[PDB]
Amino acid sequence: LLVVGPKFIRANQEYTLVISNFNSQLSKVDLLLKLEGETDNGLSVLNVTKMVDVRRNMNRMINFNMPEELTAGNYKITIDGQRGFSFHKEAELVYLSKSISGLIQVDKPVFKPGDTVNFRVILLDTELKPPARVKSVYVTIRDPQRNVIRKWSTAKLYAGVFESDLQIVPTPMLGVWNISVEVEGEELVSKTFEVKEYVLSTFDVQVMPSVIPLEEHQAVNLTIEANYHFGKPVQGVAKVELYLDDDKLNQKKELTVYGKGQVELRFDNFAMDADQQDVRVKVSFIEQYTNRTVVKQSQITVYRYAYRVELIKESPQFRPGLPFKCALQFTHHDGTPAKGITGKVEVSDVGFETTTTSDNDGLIKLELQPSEGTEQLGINFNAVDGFFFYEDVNKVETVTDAYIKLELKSPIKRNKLMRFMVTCTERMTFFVYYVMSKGNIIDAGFMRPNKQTKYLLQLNATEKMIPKAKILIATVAGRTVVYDYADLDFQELRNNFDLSIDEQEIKPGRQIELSMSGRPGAYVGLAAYDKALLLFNKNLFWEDIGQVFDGFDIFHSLGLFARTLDDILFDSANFQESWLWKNVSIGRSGSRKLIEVVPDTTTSWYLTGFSIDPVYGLGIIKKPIQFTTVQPFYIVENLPYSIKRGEAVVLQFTLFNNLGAEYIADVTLYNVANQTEFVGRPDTDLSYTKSVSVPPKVGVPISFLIKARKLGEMAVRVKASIMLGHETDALEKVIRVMPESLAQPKMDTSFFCFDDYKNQTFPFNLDSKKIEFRLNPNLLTMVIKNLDNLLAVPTGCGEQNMVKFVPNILVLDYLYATGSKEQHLIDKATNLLRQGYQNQMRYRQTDGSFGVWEKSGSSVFLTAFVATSMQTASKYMNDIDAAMVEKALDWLASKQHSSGRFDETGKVWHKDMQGGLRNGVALTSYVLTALLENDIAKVKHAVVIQNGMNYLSNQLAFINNPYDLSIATYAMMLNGHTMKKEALDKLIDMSISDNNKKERYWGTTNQIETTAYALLSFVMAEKYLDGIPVMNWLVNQRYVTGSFPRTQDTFVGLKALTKLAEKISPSRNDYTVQLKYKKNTKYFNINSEQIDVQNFLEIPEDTKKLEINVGGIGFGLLEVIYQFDLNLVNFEHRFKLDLEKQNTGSDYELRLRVCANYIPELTDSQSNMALIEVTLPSGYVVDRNPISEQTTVNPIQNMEIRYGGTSVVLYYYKMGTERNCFTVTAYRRFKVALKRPAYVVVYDYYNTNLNAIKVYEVDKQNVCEICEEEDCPAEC
Ligand SMILES: *[C@@H]1O[C@H](CO)[C@@H](O[C@@H]2O[C@H](CO)[C@@H](O)[C@H](O)[C@H]2NC(C)=O)[C@H](O)[C@H]1NC(C)=O
Ligand SMILES: *[C@@H]1O[C@H](CO)[C@@H](O)[C@H](O)[C@H]1NC(C)=O
Ligand SMILES: *[C@@H]1O[C@H](CO)[C@@H](O)[C@H](O)[C@H]1NC(C)=O
Ligand SMILES: *[C@@H]1O[C@H](CO)[C@@H](O)[C@H](O)[C@H]1NC(C)=O
Ligand SMILES: *[C@@H]1O[C@H](CO)[C@@H](O)[C@H](O)[C@H]1NC(C)=O
Ligand SMILES: *[C@@H]1O[C@H](CO)[C@@H](O)[C@H](O)[C@H]1NC(C)=O
Ligand SMILES: *[C@@H]1O[C@H](CO)[C@@H](O)[C@H](O)[C@H]1NC(C)=O
Repeated sequence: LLVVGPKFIRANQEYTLVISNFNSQLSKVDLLLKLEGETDNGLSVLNVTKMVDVRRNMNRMINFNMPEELTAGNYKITIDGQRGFSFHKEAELVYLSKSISGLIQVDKPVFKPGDTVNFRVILLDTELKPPARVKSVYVTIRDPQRNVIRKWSTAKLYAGVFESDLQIVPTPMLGVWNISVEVEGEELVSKTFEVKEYVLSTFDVQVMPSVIPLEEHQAVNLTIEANYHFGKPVQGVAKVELYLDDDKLNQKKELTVYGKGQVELRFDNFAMDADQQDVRVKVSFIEQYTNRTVVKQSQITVYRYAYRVELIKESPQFRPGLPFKCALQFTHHDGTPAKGITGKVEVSDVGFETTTTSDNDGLIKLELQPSEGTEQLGINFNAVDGFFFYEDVNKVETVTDAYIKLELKSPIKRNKLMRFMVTCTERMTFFVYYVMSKGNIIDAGFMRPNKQTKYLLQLNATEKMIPKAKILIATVAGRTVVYDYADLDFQELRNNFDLSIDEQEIKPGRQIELSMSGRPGAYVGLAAYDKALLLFNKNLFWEDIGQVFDGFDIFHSLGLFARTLDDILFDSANFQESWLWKNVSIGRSGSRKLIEVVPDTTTSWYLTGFSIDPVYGLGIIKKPIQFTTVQPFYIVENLPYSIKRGEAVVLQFTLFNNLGAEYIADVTLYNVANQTEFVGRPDTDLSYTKSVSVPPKVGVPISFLIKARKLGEMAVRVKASIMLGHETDALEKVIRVMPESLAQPKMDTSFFCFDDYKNQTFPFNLDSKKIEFRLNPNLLTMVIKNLDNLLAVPTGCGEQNMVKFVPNILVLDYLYATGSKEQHLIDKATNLLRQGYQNQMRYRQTDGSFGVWEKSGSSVFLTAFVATSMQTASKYMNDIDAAMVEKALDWLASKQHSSGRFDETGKVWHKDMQGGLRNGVALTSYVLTALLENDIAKVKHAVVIQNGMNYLSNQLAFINNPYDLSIATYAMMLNGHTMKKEALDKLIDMSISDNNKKERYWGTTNQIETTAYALLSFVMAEKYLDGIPVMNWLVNQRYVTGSFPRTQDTFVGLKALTKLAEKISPSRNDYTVQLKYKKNTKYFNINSEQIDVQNFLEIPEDTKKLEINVGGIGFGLLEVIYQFDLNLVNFEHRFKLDLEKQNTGSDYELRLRVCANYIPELTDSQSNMALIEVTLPSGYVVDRNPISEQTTVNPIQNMEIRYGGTSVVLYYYKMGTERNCFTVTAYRRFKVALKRPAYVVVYDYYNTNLNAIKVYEVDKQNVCEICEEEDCPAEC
């Protein structure tokens, strides 16, 4: 017996099991079949038991109809033999839930921080068409901590394809991410992608023979190449050591390498023993200024002959008895075919001997004929010049050595006859055939040849075979089963997509014509990967879709299982990038030719492309189109990130020439907008050109000596060209020109609100500096035109990093409230809200809470804030992990005391908020505030709230601190408490009033916050008019961006301001602003209250008084922004900072010892979350981990190396009197002369006034110590 059926079952699938009786002992065979099944629960699902007789020399096809109600578990078919026949074999069956399978394509395997992950999702049914059932999917992407960063709740498919993207933020969560698609609630497919940060001063060296060495050369030529992980070439010295005879030193050369270098190593006498001898070469690369060394060793092979030979076998093994063709490929050492090598090829095992010469294509073709008994084939080649080559060819792993071959003798048209040619070793009594389509046996048959070896098998192509089917033939020779498969693909009914390149060569930077043809109106999905990108990461989506295009067990591959008798056996006969993420339609007729620009870069490409027609299904190209591009010539910069005014700077560059010859290069550094003064040249010079000879495959330096003129951003503009201008390259890089001192701009603000036509005159005493006047028709115009960066301070902590999140909610809040017709803004804010969400997930802890730090530092304050913060944002973005919020609110709820009180579990970094020294009134009121602002949260946690509101009620007459009370009041105001009015009046009673200014604030330490909470409660209690003097103060405390100086104040402040201005600003703006100063009078007009992005500058020169006349109806802010360039000088206020530059014994290394401690006062003996910034003198750069000597009194909770290693930021928890110290290690990596001094700063985060700055000087170098001979002044 031969029992064969599918190995898979489906809900409503037929199961046709085909039994063949060739056993001739009996005249019939009686069989019992049981197909049992059991769910994962343990419930019995299947007990379909059938009995049948299979007569001699025929087939019986059995159908098992499957119950619609199948669920995954444990299934198997059992063919046990009844009556007089001893037979019992069984085979386990798998459940396939879906009639569809899916594919996730991603443009890269790994991503650098600021990248955009691109993905396609492809759904295909069992016919390789787009599923007519499924219209959309459910795609979510999770970060390395499983957080739901994005989500497509209803991702509509087009031609079974969903295309989308995801931006990885500036400072993201590193590791493995997880795209996962879901259909009808069941996960269909899942792909991972990685995110790694490629920083550090770590570099790689490679050594290779520039030309494959011959014995005849008596010399080794080398290419030495050292690049940083960044992609930039390394400058340094290469120490070369060559070893000809074992570990005995033969030679030592040294060369300065600028990324790429050539070295020649000559020998005295080198006679080899064989025709190939290895040579060990050690290279030691010493990084230019640090002296950091990387050693690379390699075995460089030397050869006797100028050619090598390989054997091009038609197949890896020969079938004994059948002609085995092959050839010898003669390859020149690196390159051509060896056209004309004479020799004799000898295969003794067939008795074949030929003396010939390699042809034009460099080949000698062997068409051997091994007989029935041939073990190995000894292909031996001996040449007239003595060259020797022998490689053995072995026979196919003969499980039988008696085969059956099936050959489809004509094209497979639908309905038309299918003709096949069966060839078999034995004279056949019988053969079986089976036909699979859509995972089940469609047709079978017991064919009986008349003791023949050949049979012309003729079958009708039925409709159940459309469009992809597969036929399988089997028979018995001896007591072993032999078989063969054949593909039955109706080409006339399938997607015949093809993609091609032009008949021209591919030049990097130039454009190429892509010619593709296929089904009209079909979807096409192009992608091009860097072949080097498919390195350690893929070694790849293409194989999966290649595998999905069609279909060593040739049954389990055909989707079947096979059983036979106990004595019968089975046979077995066997810089970088990402570009061209396009998707096009075949359209018009039968081909669409898209035209594209090849990236200007030295890289090996890999170009794929699939196609999906709604009718015709999937199409694919065979091998991905593959080429490489070598950019002829390019320049590479090596520039400091920041320089100061009046320092002399060497801008280094490196030219690479990849052309055949050595050509002179011109490099021209341009003076863009008076930015750049070339040292020793007339100031009116617009450019400066130098010219250098550049050898092939060698890096050559070229530098310019400059000093910066204007502050801000210096554009470093360079054009280059070799070979008379035939090959050009240019770069547009930027060095940032910093002031000498830590500059901080002040901004005085006035606001007007006129409902009825009103004239008024606002004076502005301006009392070195530069001034700018701004009129802004909305609180948020300055804010939104700054969103992505609102604060002058770093924000690398859980609380601070919310500036990327919260301000966006509030800007979205307002725009929807007022019903803004400026969708243009809403878009920016909504986009930034999402990226803000992702950024913040980095501060999620394991227990569901949020912490001040990435790894540690869990916090109650923060958890309340972040949790409820997100709950609000939910109405503006789909992507929020709804349960993740709930689980964060639940962590919070449990942390409450029995009184209803909340304490901060973990260190104190925001004192007024996290201080328990005042009944924890602050934190309690805050947490209650957070819960109350969300309708879901208010109901779900109502019991926790009720306990808190009572704790406040019992505390109300006891609260005597303005901060605490302001929130307690806000809580009650939101709550709708009975004692709300009381609370607010007790707050009002604490207010500082200045009637000679129309200002009202709430005092001591955290004024901006307290006052904001206060105003919120006002607007709540409809005290709008009384809120106007409150606002007047707040608006005047704003930072230049439109926000407030710090994090929290911004958050509560902007909230307060928008809230009042919602209820006080007139429905229509129609007014004129007259600006009188010095001599001039400027005029501004506002007539559309609508528009937000609406800028009104004017730069007053250093004048005296300033007089503004507002006339009409509307809202407005009159801002006057003083910006300061001051002298850099030491200052201390309630912090004591000290600097000491320890000795290193190297000019090219700075180590600075820094010491900072808080100066206490009265009850205040400890600071808030304190940061230290370290600025380096121009040219210096900090390494990977530049900090050492760290004190354990107060430990650095977080480090931030920003600004291309110019600045190190150091987050502490707090500072006491106990000295907190460390030591920075920087390296002078750029030539900068006349260096102006740097500084270190310590500050309290949430208290502006408490800070300390200390200046320090490094050896300020001179112009002569730095200039190249051409640019040098006479004094050298
Ligand atoms: C290429 O794929 C994109 C999906 O990114 C398809 O663009 C969508 O087209 C439909 C109409 O067919 C629109 O309703 C969507 O708004 C489009 N989405 C986007 C993001 O623009 C497009 O169908 C595909 N094919 C071609 C030829 O452009
Ligand atoms: C299944 O049903 C058949 C016939 O109805 C019976 O003979 C057999 O015992 C049953 N098997 C199981 C495992 O329940
Ligand atoms: C190796 O390079 C050196 C220097 O460029 C040259 O003298 C020699 O001809 C080269 N050898 C070969 C085999 O190209
Ligand atoms: C298949 O083709 C036609 C269907 O109309 C039929 O007449 C013929 O008998 C069939 N059989 C074979 C063996 O081709
Ligand atoms: C170039 O820069 C400075 C800007 O402070 C200015 O004083 C100087 O006159 C400028 N020169 C020209 C030609 O604009
Ligand atoms: C406002 O000022 C203008 C011009 O100075 C003056 O004519 C007028 O009295 C004022 N107008 C109103 C409507 O108050
Ligand atoms: C590196 O070696 C050079 C050799 O001149 C020396 O000047 C310098 O002091 C060394 N730097 C360090 C960091 O050891």
